[PDB]
Amino acid sequence: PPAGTPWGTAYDKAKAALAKLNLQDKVGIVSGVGWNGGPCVGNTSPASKISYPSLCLQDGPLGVRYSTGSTAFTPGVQAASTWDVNLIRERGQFIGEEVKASGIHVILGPVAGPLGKTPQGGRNWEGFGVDPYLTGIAMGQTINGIQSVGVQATAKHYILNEQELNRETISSNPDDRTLHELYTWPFADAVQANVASVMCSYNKVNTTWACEDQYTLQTVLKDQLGFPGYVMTDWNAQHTTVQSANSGLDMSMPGTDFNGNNRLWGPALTNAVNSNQVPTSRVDDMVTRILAAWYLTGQDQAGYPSFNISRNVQGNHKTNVRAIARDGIVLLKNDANILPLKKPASIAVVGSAAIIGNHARNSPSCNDKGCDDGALGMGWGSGAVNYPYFVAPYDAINTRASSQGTQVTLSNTDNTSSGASAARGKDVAIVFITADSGEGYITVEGNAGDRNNLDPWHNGNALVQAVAGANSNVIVVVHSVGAIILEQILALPQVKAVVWAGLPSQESGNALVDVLWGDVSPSGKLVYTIAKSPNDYNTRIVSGGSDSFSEGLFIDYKHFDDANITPRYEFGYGLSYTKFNYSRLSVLSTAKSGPATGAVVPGGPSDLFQNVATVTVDIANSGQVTGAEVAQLYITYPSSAPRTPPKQLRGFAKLNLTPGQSGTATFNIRRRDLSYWDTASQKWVVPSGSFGISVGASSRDIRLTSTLSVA
Ligand SMILES: *[C@@H]1O[C@H](CO)[C@@H](O[C@@H]2O[C@H](CO)[C@@H](O[C@@H]3O[C@H](CO[C@H]4O[C@H](CO[C@H]5O[C@H](CO)[C@@H](O)[C@H](O)[C@@H]5O)[C@@H](O)[C@H](O[C@H]5O[C@H](CO)[C@@H](O)[C@H](O)[C@@H]5O)[C@@H]4O)[C@@H](O)[C@H](O[C@H]4O[C@H](CO)[C@@H](O)[C@H](O)[C@@H]4O[C@H]4O[C@H](CO)[C@@H](O)[C@H](O)[C@@H]4O)[C@@H]3O)[C@H](O)[C@H]2NC(C)=O)[C@H](O)[C@H]1NC(C)=O
Ligand SMILES: *[C@@H]1O[C@H](CO)[C@@H](O)[C@H](O)[C@H]1NC(C)=O
Ligand SMILES: OC[C@H]1O[C@@H](O)[C@H](O)[C@@H](O)[C@@H]1O
Repeated sequence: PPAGTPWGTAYDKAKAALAKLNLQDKVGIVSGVGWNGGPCVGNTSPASKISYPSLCLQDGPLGVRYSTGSTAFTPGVQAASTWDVNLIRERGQFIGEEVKASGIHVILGPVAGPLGKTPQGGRNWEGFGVDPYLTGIAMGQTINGIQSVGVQATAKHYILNEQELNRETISSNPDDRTLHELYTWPFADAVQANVASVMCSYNKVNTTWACEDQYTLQTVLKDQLGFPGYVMTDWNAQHTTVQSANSGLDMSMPGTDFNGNNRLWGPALTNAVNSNQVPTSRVDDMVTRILAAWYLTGQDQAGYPSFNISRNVQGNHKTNVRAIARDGIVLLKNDANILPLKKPASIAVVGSAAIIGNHARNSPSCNDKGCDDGALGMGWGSGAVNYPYFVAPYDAINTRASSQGTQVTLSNTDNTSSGASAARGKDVAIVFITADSGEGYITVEGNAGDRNNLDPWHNGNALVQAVAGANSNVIVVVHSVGAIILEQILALPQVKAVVWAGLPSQESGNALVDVLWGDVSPSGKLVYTIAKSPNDYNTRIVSGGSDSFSEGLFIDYKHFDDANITPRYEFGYGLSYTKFNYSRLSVLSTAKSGPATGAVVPGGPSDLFQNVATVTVDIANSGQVTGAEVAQLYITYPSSAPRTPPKQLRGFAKLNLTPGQSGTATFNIRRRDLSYWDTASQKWVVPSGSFGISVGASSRDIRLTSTLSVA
């Protein structure tokens, strides 16, 4: 790592601190005390000689876990659905503040793995959607936000943990280009934003456990992407004392298995070094990397608060949760201006997802959010936290509707008769369906982490059907961990509006009325494809020992485009209460063909992240109300290049505009954004020829097109 740069400075302090330490101090730095051995989710032994504390590591990606005075931030997937980097950075900042104040050094997040290739994947919601570019930017933005507050971030999970089923035994075996150009891409962005830490995943990669694999840890992440920080195991994801240490692993978390066995480091590592099974330079390096993180985030300095998880650290962070839950809502359908609602006489609200249930209550049965009872705000597993409060859709609708004279009828179960009765007669009927998933150690309603199917939960399809048979103007509201097939719902001519609310967390109700009554126009867009049929997707949750990743670069919309399948709603699709005009598309480039030539800095060869071209378009609010548009750039590579997905998202801007108001969206093209991983030459290459430039409101709603040349 070069000097003058943040990492370089930290390594100097890290090398200097290493001198004062014995082997006993070193292995205590790298060895977890055990499963629940300390007061945090993770803990290591302190080194008092350098005033290095017992390192406190905690879940997770959306806030402080097991805390009684904490904010439950929206899942990453909601943040990405805003398409708003400012809200994304803020979210990471706000998480970081609560982590410092609660006395935790390392937050175990955010998530780039799984990327999310299979809609049934139980953990995708924790991430940033299916596109490596968007997810990449969001990793960058989030990590800056988190670490600028003085807390350590963890890029997670490295790598290819794209399903929950047999995650601890299944092998992920993609070809080299798929590995570099798709799944690693977002991880580069993380390394480049100077991420403190990287978590290696539970799965195997080409038959080798991820936390024991020389090639992914050493050659690719550490060497090729120039990651100066440290790699920790997922909880009990280490299988060896010796092999893991030599491969590139830096930290054994949490130290033991749940029963307190399989202690492969610590005393065993003290043995291994003595026999020179593990050299000394290797153990020095781990401790270097670990301490350099502690120095990068300035956690040595001043009075870092002590671990107190009952501290009220919320503040006014709910504003970020409000904004993201609200601006992350996608409007899928809206016929005959049914929406926004403008003071109707009566409203029917139908569904168990409409009201407070066990999920929103932090119920003792519903541990780790391991249930889909009542209103839904997130998935389950390690990436869930407790709700400090929860605003149920019904309650927020009730207050607002009542205030303006509207009467409300509630049918708060999923019963079809009650649903239809409540609907019949009323001016509109709003019905609430869900779908849930999570980490694959909790089975909820038969779903062992990953979803069994892509249908609504609790017979949501029948409920919509029942209500539609009793009312002409139906609004369907979905809160979901991922794509749900919507063809049955859409077949009902009575269904006039669908609202893809996503995962809103604690501010569910408010965000929704924000959009429903049109205090804000919806501006969210999809970060994954909603298909007409489950069959149209090209990936499966794999039940055998191996996923060959043979689909390669072609996942979600890249498959849909290439095979010419028409989705119901495409990636980057989203409606608005107003509309927008695109004009004056311009393209400027100085990009040159050939391999990346810069030396390796955090993120890879130095030129890869530097801008080489710029694309411009003017967006004008041609509607009658204020609203934000997410203008998107898609790139088609030249015909000289190998088989590459036809369109590839390479930029996005969001512009908020009053009626008649115009603005310029600017897309900065980094070198990588025109590159592909040439496997033969083992380098990132920009191809020569003519690139296609597609600019529009989605991956499919292209409005203007042009070209970009390479010599
Ligand atoms: C899981 O396993 C898979 C499968 O192994 C992993 O992918 C593999 O990753 C490694 C890197 O670790 C790559 O190795 C590199 O290979 C290139 C050459 O690549 C070409 O040949 C490949 C093998 O071809 C054999 O088989 C064909 C028939 O199929 C026969 O005709 C041949 O005779 C061979 O027997 C072939 O697989 C490649 O095709 C792939 O890529 C092309 C596009 O390039 C696609 O069209 C295909 O679809 C396909 O995916 C390809 O044609 C070597 O050049 C590399 O060695 C160089 O670089 C090293 C590092 O710098 C260095 O040590 C060497 O010295 C060497 O450098 C030499 O060359 C330089 C540049 O030319 C010179 O500058 C220098 O002077 C020197 O002379 C390297 O060995 C594999 O290609 C790759 N395989 C695939 C299929 O992708 C995957 O990573 C694993 N996944 C995990 C762990 O998650
Ligand atoms: C933890 O925080 C609470 C504030 O609610 C305080 O009463 C208590 O003293 C703190 N305990 C420790 C050990 O810091
Ligand atoms: O709770 C600590 C860890 O638990 C594991 O089961 C999960 O896979 C990780 O995402 C999490 O960080």
